[PDB]
Amino acid sequence: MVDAFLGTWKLVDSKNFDDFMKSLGVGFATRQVASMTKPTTIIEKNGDILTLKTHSTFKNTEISFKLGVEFDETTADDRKVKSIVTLDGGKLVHLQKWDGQETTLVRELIDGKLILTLTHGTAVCTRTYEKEA
Ligand SMILES: CCCCCCCCCCCCCCCC(=O)O
Repeated sequence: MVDAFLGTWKLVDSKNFDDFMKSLGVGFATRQVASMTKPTTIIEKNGDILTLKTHSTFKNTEISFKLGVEFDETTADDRKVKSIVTLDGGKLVHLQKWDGQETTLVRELIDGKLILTLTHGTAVCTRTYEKEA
């Protein structure tokens, strides 16, 4: 039941994204631009394939996956990872693994907003997205 996550979403709040990016070794200049960028995230399904686009003035990504099936991914910061996305407690949980490290990207719906929690190391970033009509 991924249905309430589908659609077009725009970033409206960000907490601790610089901490998260620093933890991943992202360079200062990229952090700097990223801290002023407001992406649009588009989540689409076709049968049990989901496609998740992240669009911005800086970087752009797109992944397609089946829930519960591992896929290769190259992240916006150029990490080559092994990924899996699953529903867990009604949350869309994306786990990335590379070099023995793990990142998680957890999405949930609260009061119609999509809350993305990004964790690497001890860093925890919370980004809030709201629907675009
Ligand atoms: C879409 C522009 C983001 C720019 C950040 C690039 C360097 C850090 C990337 C970290 C992993 C992906 C973070 C996604 C954040 C989000 O979807 O809001």
